[PDB]
Amino acid sequence: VIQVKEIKFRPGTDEGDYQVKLRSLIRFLEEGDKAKITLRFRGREMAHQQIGMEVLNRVKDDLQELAVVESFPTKIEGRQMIMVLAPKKKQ
Repeated sequence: VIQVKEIKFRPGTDEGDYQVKLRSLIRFLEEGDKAKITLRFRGREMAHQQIGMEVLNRVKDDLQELAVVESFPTKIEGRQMIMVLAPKKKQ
């Protein structure tokens, strides 16, 4: 079956650091797992308007090829926000 593995994208994870581990996150998805992004804000229940949805959204948008995301969640639970990412579903 499809497993849950995970990646994180903290703030201060931009292109450099970031898309290196977008490569890591391909890898997760491409094993045939459902790769769960966890944001972990320096922040709160509304940390950001920046932190999350640059990253997350560009992770989707770059990975969009292979993966898509289940939801663009933008409901933070705690000081951290799960964007859930899956294999792109065959219709």
